Amino acid sequence: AAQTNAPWGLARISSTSPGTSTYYYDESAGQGSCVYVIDTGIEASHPEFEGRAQMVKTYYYSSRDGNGHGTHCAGTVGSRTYGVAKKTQLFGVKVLDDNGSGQYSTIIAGMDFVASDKNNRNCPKGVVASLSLGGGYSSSVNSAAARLQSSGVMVAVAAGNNNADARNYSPASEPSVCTVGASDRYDRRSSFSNYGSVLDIFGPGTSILSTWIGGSTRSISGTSMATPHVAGLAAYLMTLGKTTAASACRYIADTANKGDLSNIPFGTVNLLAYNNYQA
Repeated sequence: AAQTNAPWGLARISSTSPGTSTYYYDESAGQGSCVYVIDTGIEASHPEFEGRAQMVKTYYYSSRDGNGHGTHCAGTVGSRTYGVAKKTQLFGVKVLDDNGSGQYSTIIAGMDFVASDKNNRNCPKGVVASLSLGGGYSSSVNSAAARLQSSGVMVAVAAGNNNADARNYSPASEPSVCTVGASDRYDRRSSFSNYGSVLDIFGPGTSILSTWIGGSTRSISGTSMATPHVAGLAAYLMTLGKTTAASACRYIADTANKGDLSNIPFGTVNLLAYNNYQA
């Protein structure tokens, strides 16, 4: 398939070069795979989701995304126009309130919920998790990301929007999950994007156009906008049968666009997420 006039982030994961605006992908599009979005919630009634999105857990008075952050990220994973895996199943886990904040224990409880709830869902192509959140370092927020990875779910986490080493931030500093940086349309590291030897891949994170609450759309920047690119890509890659949850982050970094990004600090990986699709 080929989506014309797609967002630049989608075309860039199907392009060996920047400056294009066409997204190419196998027509499978993550049919049979599942991606949990552990954020502020997903507006499941958005027409862009085509009834493929639904809220499975909340830790507050409502599972409604009164923020819009989780709705944007879910639209980048698998919506029809702004999504990578346009046929996946989207599950919402609201661990952050409508201000985008939440207690570490609420986040830890959400990661444990996904490692069990995947046995309540039908995902014959595997389970993906996108954690577009983060705070300071915590060995207990790290160990729970590793538990979610060990259960059988690919865990993709934002590197952080601090312009620093992601070693002082969780769960970005967990070595078994997949730490994702951000880039812009000119193949440069986002001025806010974190770096370090813990990063495993870079995704489109600057000026990302996706769904928004109220049935609307908007463009926002952040490493939390490049994680759903990799989370959706893996669901796409697992549906084709190229890789598994445990080896997705190693496969994505093996088929990536090597050495194309500028302003990558020394010792940080220069790899851009690439779907390797040949039409």
